[PDB]
Amino acid sequence: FIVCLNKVTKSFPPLADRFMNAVFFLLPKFHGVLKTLCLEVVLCRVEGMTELYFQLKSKDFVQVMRHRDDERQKVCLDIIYKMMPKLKPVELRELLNPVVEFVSHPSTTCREQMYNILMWIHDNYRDPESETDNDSQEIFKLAKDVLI
Repeated sequence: FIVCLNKVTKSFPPLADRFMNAVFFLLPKFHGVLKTLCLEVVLCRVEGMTELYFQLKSKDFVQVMRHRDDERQKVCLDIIYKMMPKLKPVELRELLNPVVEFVSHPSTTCREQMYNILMWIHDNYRDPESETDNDSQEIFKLAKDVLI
């Protein structure tokens, strides 16, 4: 029933409260499967989401993500990592790490998003040697390993 709820839902509202609550807990259980409701309804959720759910994202998403040996199934997770604004502390850094980590393996379809998101937020954090901090700079260097 919930798969119907999002399969309809994708087109129009993403109304945070009404389904977001439901799929929040419901879609993990069937995510225990990786087909159908995970595969599909998990995606329709996270994309419809946007800025809400960033919290359960910052930990639950790293619980899954690697879970997606299917990168195509994981495109929702490349698009999901539009949390470039949020999760500013160590979480953003660590979450950046398996992104780079899964592309040293797959096809190339996920590379488009991997790259571009790294390009916008790294290019946006990119100052000419001006720096910021000692913990986010290690990020920035890693990102150099990436783009390079």
